[PDB]
Amino acid sequence: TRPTYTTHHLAIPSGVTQDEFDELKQSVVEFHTYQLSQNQCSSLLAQRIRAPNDVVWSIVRRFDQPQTYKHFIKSCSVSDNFTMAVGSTRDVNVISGLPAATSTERLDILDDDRQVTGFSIIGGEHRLRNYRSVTSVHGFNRDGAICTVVLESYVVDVPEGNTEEDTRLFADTVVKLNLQKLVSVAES
Amino acid sequence: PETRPTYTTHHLAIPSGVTQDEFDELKQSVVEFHTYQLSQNQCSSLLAQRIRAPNDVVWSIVRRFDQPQTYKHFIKSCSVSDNFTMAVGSTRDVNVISGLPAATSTERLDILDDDRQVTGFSIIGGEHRLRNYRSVTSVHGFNRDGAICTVVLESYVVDVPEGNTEEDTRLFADTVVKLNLQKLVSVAES
Repeated sequence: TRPTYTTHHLAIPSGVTQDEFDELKQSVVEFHTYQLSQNQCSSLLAQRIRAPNDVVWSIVRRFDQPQTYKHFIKSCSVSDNFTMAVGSTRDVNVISGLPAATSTERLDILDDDRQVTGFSIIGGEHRLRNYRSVTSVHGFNRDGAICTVVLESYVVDVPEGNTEEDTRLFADTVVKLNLQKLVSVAES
Repeated sequence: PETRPTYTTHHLAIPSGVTQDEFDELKQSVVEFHTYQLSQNQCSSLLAQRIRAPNDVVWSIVRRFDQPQTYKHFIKSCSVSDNFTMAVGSTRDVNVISGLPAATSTERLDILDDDRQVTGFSIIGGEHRLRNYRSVTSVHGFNRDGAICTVVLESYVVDVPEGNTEEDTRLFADTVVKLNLQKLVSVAES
């Protein structure tokens, strides 16, 4: 038997302490829970950042410029009438060593109060069919300075002829590397 | 009339991540070890990375032909034969993480130079993004403010697949090498 929903609040991701995670479990339940079809897989990743959470949020909120904190993006365009609002889209030109491929992504969540955003891939990425992702930002006061934790989760289809392990390993590696780039951009 | 190959000229362009004076010390090594024959369907690049570690330590990491996953991303596993020798001509089978079904890249050791700390390999089967990939890594120690500072140079030549542009192939291969050099920094520095 296979799961029908994720339970990421039960498994501590690498890169956070138990005391940090205890403070984040409610946010994982609220924003990082997915229903699962039998052909889907899902993961939750974390990254500590020595920077104020408002600064980190201003970076990951920039839906039109994902290349600032992600690798393997040649360019990203938005329409001439683009609005920073749920339902708007972006066209991402991905670096893959294959011919030019455009990934159309839709902004799903933009919550400035809780500092949560997310997107869905609606066309053009074949390795990651029906990819959907959520990023949340969390500030901690530690001895007079802000320490930020970013949580990033996704759900995605496992292509036919792939194993779940193969798909998860690929998607997890990309997210981990992108979170490392976010660290370099946000920290001073 | 005998044919006249075209060669790369990476000694003429300072790579990002080294200063003009650092690179000036490395140009001879680039001419000696990082020069490829170049056809119109190929592209080639030279990348650099400064590492705050002794060069013998860095060399012992990049010399480990059977364990590339220690300093490279996107490798699930790497196997060598039950009779493997650490010698030019030996091969390794690299299981690559790509989001495609399982794919093995067979790679051959081309250079293993312990005096100059240079190694290199060629992909001889199984990797289609990088057909006829050939790569060289060299390690260079500098005495800098009382400590050894190391520069690693990594270059490649590769075929551009039909339906790809040169820019796209180079952008992909360069990004992979750059990210791997960052992982090498993480492993070598203490």
